[PDB]
Amino acid sequence: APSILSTESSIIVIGAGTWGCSTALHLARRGYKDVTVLDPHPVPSPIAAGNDINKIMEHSELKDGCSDPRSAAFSTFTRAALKAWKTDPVFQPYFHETGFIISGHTPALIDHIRKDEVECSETNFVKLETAEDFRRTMPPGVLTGDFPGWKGWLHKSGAGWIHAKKAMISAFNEAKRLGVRFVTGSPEGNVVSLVYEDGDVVGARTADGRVHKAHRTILSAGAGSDSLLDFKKQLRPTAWTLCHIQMGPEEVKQYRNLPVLFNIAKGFFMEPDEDKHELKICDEHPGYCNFLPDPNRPGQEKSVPFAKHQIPLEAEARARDFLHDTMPHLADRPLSFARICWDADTPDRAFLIDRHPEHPSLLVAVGGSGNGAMQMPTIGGFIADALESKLQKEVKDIVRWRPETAVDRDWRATQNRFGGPDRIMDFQQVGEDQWTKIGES
Ligand SMILES: Cc1cc2nc3c(=O)[nH]c(=O)nc-3n(C[C@H](O)[C@H](O)[C@H](O)COP(=O)(O)OP(=O)(O)OC[C@H]3O[C@@H](n4cnc5c(N)ncnc54)[C@H](O)[C@@H]3O)c2cc1C
Repeated sequence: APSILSTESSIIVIGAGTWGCSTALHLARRGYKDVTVLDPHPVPSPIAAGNDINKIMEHSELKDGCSDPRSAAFSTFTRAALKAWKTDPVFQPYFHETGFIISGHTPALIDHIRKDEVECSETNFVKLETAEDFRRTMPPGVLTGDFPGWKGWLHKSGAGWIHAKKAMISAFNEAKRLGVRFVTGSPEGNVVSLVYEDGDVVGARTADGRVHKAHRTILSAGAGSDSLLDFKKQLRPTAWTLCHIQMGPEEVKQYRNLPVLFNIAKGFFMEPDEDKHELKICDEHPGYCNFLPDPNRPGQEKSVPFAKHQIPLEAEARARDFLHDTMPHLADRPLSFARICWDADTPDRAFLIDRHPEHPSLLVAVGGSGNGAMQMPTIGGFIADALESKLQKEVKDIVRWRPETAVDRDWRATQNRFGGPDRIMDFQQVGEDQWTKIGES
């Protein structure tokens, strides 16, 4: 039914974010001559979850008795990703293999980590038992806290952090040098609808009323994808929170080459960025939704993203609680920046990358599920493979279109996340005066 795919086939990519820029770059490398990317914002988009001074990268090989099909698929994604972060000239300068510490501060959290993470991994970890053990993982003056009740595990190699924002820009620049066209801005790149003819997708319509036609359309608009196609509940747009503290010009010099410090029920931080010397803290929790009436499902809810360069005050407080335990000397410092950041969870938090069974010219590439940024170097390769009907067997069935897994989906499932109230939160229940007020009077 669909037109025969060739390198001369016109291709539209909706969304110039983490996955879209990667897909554009891979398509261009494969020789596709007519690729156009649409985005309501210029790269890097302010609403792209990948637009972040840092994200965590981690790869684990699993012991045999822990390798179900879904986790084997994920290891396949991250194995490929890790290799590319270390080699692809477009991405290599932005990966910092500083290691990764996973930890918890109650017996139940520690046991969950030991049983379900550490003992399933082929990684050899260093066990951190005491506050002193924690502090010694970083240079003097960095970690100063008492880590009360904390125990953890340090993974030295195959993990660290990536400069997601610069790597995205790097992928964008290279896609462009290789001939990809980017229509980025509003209304010209703001897609409001897919375009249908004969029951197939033939392109995209933007908010200026222009119709963009293509032989293939790739939907990779992150959380925003959920309003451009009926995903049959397969996506839950969900938001996490970050804030930055601005480090001083002398103090920042100790904060170099730091392993990621992650408490699965409190949060994490990464080292200050090279440009602004800002230290980022994410407070860990199951996520905020923004539950509004589903326009197509009477009596049902649907989480709808919105952009804000503030975070709820309760999130800031969780971030400072994390700081009190680890770096109390910073716990009262003013925030220089904060924002909410949107991704979308599938029901099993595996990716969703597949051609649409009812519209063969449409490829969806969505469902980052909290783990999509570290995939940036290689995800466009899997996505391109899917477009070319050769997505490899280790992953293709795990990431397929699977609406049957989302029937009567419970939006308030915590989906293996912890922290804060240990429940899914709702922005509709956050008071208008209950946000940070960075940059205001
Ligand atoms: C706080 C937070 C921390 C995270 N930490 C990590 C981590 O440490 N490691 C990790 O691997 N992952 C992490 N993630 C997840 C990761 O950021 C996402 O999975 C990944 O960036 C998603 O990539 P994406 O391309 O699907 O979406 P995005 O990067 O959000 O890009 C989507 C793009 O689509 C565009 N768009 C939107 N709407 C429309 C429209 N109508 N038309 C056209 N275009 C459009 C947007 O402007 C945007 O540029 C984190 C996520 C959050 C929220």
